[PDB]
Amino acid sequence: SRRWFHPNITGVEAENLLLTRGVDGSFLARPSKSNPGDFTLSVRRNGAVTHIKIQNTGDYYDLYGGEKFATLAELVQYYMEHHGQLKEKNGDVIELKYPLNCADPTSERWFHGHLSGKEAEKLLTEKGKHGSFLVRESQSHPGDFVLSVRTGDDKGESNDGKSKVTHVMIRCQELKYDVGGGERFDSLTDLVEHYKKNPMVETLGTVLQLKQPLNTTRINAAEIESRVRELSKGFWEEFETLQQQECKLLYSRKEGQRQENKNKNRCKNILPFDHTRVVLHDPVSDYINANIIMPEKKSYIATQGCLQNTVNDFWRMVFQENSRVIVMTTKEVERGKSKCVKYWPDEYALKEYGVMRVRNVKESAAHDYTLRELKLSKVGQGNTERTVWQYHFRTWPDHGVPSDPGGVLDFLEEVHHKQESIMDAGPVVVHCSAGIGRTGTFIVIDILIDIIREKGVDCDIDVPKTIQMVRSQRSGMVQTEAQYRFIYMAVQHYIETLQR
Repeated sequence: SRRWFHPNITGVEAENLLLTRGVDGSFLARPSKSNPGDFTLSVRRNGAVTHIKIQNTGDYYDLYGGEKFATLAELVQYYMEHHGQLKEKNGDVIELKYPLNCADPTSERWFHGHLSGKEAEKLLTEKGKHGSFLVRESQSHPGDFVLSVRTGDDKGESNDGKSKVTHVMIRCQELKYDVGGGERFDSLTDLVEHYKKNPMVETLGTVLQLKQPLNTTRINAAEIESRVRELSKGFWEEFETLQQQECKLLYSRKEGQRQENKNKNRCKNILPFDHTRVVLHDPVSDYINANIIMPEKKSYIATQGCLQNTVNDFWRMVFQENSRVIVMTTKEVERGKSKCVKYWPDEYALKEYGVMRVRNVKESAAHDYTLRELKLSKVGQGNTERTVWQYHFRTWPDHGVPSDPGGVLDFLEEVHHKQESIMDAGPVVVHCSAGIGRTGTFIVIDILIDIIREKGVDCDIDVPKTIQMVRSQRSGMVQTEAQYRFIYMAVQHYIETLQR
């Protein structure tokens, strides 16, 4: 699970490892230095290394000469199972067999690295709990490492002597880590994994249990600008630490995989988790590529740009979920490729989509978006009428993110108040194209900002933790580091607008 990702590796280091440590079928994946936000899948095949291009323009991972995916870990899972499916130009089959593991601990949640022994014991005392651990570089003995563990009863600033922090020295020696005796490990990860399964036990009996890492991403909203500064030396280790937790998220997507449903997916392999998918109720198909997103009151439906065949389903869902606000974050066409089919009538025009009937009551033009007031009803029963407000965001660039977050903010702000003005309104429908990159970007910003707007500029927000929570509910939510950074930029910008 993700040991096959090497984050700080050159194309030439890539081939060396594959030729010197590898064998045919061995492979690794790595981030492109030439086209940032793009990646590369390297497979030792026939004594040689072939490299395979993967692009992410912020919507999905496009495997060059393959299919589109939501995450690298879904990508890899797919081809170590649907075999013979990965082929080069000329038909030959590319075999993904042996993950070539990376030994870089930097991306581990529990690895800090350069950190003082005193600054660490503060973190553990202050924010730590029983079984809270961390691994840092040794100042004392350079090149070696130190593992620190809190063990006790309660958490926080305690004086009852019921808790304590214990420090174990980890020696790097001939390129293998050990804790002074016993087995020598190939990586930091392997040592830590070992001692989580098999805790170290102090002579006098204390069990050095490795329960959770120490959170270092949660921050007080008020100080966001200082952390923005810290990370712009940070932002990269932070994004990548988050990216490695995507392997815990390989939940099932069987409904999406059914034959009857394959043409209801924009991208055949980008599918809604079974356990959070939207299930259509009232001889009828129950499938739509849409997930409920719940912060963890207000909730979201993260979905895709409609297809010609799924327009009627979109409206069934909207009616079923009592959604009264839709957020569209894509043009119908971008870069000449179609992104969403027009699921709404022209201004003043009444349309039927299956049993669902929709009137475009009024449009409204604004700098950054178009607002459409739609009246949805069910055919037959003239009492099912409800107003659905469609916020169409016009000004998101074809490539990358907006250079300034103000449009997005003024948009979500207005969306927020529409929702709030309607009692019992259902989840807020959000969609782009594949409904994962832009859609997740928007939803996450809206969540973080709903927290601030409530609790105030004096509260705790944790961006990576929040993004992780959202990804556990729909694959790949928030696609790029560009998008990540933008989320920071936009929350910051939202504080500085509040305190002014």
